[PDB]
Amino acid sequence: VMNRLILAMDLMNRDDALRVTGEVREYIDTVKIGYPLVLSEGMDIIAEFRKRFGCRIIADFKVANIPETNEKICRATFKAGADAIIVHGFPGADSVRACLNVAEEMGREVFLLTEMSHPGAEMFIQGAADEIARMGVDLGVKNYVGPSTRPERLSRLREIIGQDSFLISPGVGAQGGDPGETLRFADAIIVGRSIYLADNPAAAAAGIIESIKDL
Amino acid sequence: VMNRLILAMDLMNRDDALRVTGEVREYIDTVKIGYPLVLSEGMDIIAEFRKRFGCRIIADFKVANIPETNEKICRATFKAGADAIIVHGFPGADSVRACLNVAEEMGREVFLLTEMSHPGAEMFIQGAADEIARMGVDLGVKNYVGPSTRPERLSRLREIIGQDSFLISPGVGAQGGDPGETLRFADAIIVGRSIYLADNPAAAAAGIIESIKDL
Repeated sequence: VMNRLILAMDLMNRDDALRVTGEVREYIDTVKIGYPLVLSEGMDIIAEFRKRFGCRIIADFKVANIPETNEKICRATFKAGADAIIVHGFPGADSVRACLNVAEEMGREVFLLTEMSHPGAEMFIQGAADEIARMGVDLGVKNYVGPSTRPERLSRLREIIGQDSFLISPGVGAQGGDPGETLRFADAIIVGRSIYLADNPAAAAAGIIESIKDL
Repeated sequence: VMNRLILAMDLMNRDDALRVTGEVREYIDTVKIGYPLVLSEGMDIIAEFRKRFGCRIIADFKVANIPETNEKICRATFKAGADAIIVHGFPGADSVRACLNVAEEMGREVFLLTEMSHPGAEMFIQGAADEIARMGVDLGVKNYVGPSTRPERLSRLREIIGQDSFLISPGVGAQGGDPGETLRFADAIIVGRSIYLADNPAAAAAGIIESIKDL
């Protein structure tokens, strides 16, 4: 992705989301849109963004339902124009395969979320994350999401998926993660509040990229 | 809930969803709406259903994000008129507490999903489900979701949460679960495809209710 930086656009009203994305567009080319924005303004916001900014859109829906429902959610998400969707691995392989089947039918991609970045991820997810990552490899998943807040876990994830897999990582900035350290293992970093709540989002994005370039 | 039966309305077309829900309204009073319908027709469908059918609406979003994001999703969901939202427990206690805080602020309810009903739930979720249920009790959760497809697990879940907690259960019909057996432990059963893909949804709902009444 451009500058290895993905904007997590979690503002909830269209005017603010459009203003901030437009202000930082010169520094990125991939925007992650999730339920805060889609449930507030509608799924049409995906195609509007894609067209307006000519960026790739990753739908952060972190799908975690039964196979049949996950299928329907993936189909609606790609029909809406998303280039990829993030899917939880903890519900198991059949739930993940349902998403991979729809992505294969629609020419899109699935990102598998393995371990989450917040504190509560240590309770149940962390203990299963290595096995969720290995399930991903066994299913042929090539795109993964791991935590910037725990670089030792991000390193172990990278170890399991290999160097050819693509790995993006949230938790940089607000949650405590560091851009440079995270980029030792991930291919791109996801950044939301550090940029979109900043007084000058473009300056915040530029400052992050400056540290990245130095790597 | 009326007749201990909740309709899972996962059709993706507004006209079909309104037709089927209207046909079975005399047998239920609680409709569960999830992302298949909301992402296809918009969040306004929740208020439309609530008004048109005068039914309670449970949002099956099975939220599984970090705390801050789960807060935003819950806020948007209750602003849309939902009476309750289903939240995954696997991401940990802070993620669940964020949802409980918004429900407290808005006068609504959270249902905690403990073990899922599909085959893949056996890989990672089942091993953590008893603890996820005990975490719910510790957080003061009073509404839970457990699997019709594994009544021995539903019994263990009921054992942990006590008789005062409200327990609803999906996987009846299409997934293989039985109404009567599931109602030995759950307070209400969720039914989707067995009713909404039936040639006569009202007759399908009626036949289920006749088996329930006889318990």
